[PDB]
Amino acid sequence: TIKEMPQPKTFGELKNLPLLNTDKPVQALMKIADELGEIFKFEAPGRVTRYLSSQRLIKEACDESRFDKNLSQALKFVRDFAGDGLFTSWTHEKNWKKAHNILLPSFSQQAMKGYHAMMVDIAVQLVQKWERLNADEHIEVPEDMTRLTLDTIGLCGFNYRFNSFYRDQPHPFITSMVRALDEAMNKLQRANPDDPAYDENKRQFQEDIKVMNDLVDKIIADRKASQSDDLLTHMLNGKDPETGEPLDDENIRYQIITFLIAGHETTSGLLSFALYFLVKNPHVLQKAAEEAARVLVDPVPSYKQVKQLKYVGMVLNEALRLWPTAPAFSLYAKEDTVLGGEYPLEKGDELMVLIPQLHRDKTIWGDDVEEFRPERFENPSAIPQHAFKPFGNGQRACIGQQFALHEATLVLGMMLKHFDFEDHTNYELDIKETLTLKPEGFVVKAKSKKIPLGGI
Ligand code: HEM
Ligand SMILES: CCCCCCCCCCCCCCCC(=O)NCC(=O)O
Repeated sequence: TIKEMPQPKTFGELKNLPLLNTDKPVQALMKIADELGEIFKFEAPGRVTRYLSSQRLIKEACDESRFDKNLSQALKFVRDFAGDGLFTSWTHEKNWKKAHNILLPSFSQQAMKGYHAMMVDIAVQLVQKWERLNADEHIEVPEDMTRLTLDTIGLCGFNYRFNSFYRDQPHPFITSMVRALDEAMNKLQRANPDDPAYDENKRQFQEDIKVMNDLVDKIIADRKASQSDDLLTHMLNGKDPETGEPLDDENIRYQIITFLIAGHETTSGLLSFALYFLVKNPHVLQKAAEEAARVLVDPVPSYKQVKQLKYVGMVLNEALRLWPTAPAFSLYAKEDTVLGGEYPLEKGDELMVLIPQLHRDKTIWGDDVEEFRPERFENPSAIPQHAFKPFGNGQRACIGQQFALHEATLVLGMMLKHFDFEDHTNYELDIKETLTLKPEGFVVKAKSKKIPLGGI
């Protein structure tokens, strides 16, 4: 028998919309899920969606024969600048499968081995920056992780140096990207987006989109005036084996913007949360540091050595369990269907997967879901299907998962090998939201173990 779906408090004609009028919407939705359960309806004028938090219902949502990727309102706003790039295209648009086929080779094992040296280049810059700090100084963690991740996707993917470690202020592309993501997030609660009160928001949004595109212009120009075989090489020259066609210029521009953003923001968040959890759990930090010291025996890490940092990998997966940095994904019903044998859906109905909640399902993980325990991932293959989804689902899953994890494992391994870390301010977790999640104001002090770093 069908069941009435729980729903949060309403605001008259605005329904639930005002619940999104907060600078921390995902965290607000997590609290609503804690109060209402595995599923709740969320209505706004002219639209409805249903938020899923349990593995038993999410496993159904992840059945590709019944549901396909949907562009949530957030992705529709991001599409204003990411167009039909891979992250914001519908599965049925020609450019999705075409770009997917052309770019998948850029994330093969062979490609990853080829990216390794450039990843080390930026990682060494991070380690040198910290080695060079004076006794009285400290590290702004998310800031430096963003310097590291943006520079890494820039160099490995486009042979372009953002030179973020040569700047004391965030890189211009970052300032505009963050403002654009913040606008998309703030636009979620706007009942009347065309009210003149938002003209300055619109003007600033166009300005930020222009800055990102001006950068894309530079990357394209520098490649033209430059022999590489990287992500950009495939975007410019690769042919889809199905159609035999290469991407057109417009889509290429969207892919560059897409990869510069998806290719670093969430990885900066991951590294930031991983270091946060490590300093808050001394015993776990000790285990991870022991592995880094034992495994990374050379001046700089080799590809094989990074693959051997098992515990560091577990630490990263546990950080993704608690705070998956792209916290949700959306789906739509391909045909009428019944969810969990109790909730009838009509073709087209939308669902939102609240990843942080899925990852706190006590019926899967046990009651200690709030504890940071990397050991949960000792044998990742044994976790029930669809219980852990920080990288999305099926054919629309993250194309750069291995890239992100290789980069994060390498850098965290080097960090743990070279410094002892101190949470000198007893930092209180404050998670800033820009659709994606990242600690804000997280600072630490790093005391060098004075171990020489090898040449790049
Ligand atoms: C730990 C860091 C990362 C996390 C948590 C993450 C998470 C995700 C998630 C959840 C999706 C699916 C979104 C949806 O269904 O709406 C996704 C898609 C995607 N990600 Fe990642 N990602 C990460 C790093 C990266 C990196 C480093 C790259 C580029 C090298 C990347 C490129 C993409 C692209 C292009 C897609 C769209 C794939 C497609 O639909 O064809 N991601 N990612
Ligand atoms: C071009 C690359 C774009 C990368 C963007 C990555 C961001 C990931 C999205 C995280 C999910 C945001 C969720 C915001 C809260 C919410 O419930 N929104 C509902 C909605 O947008 O319809």
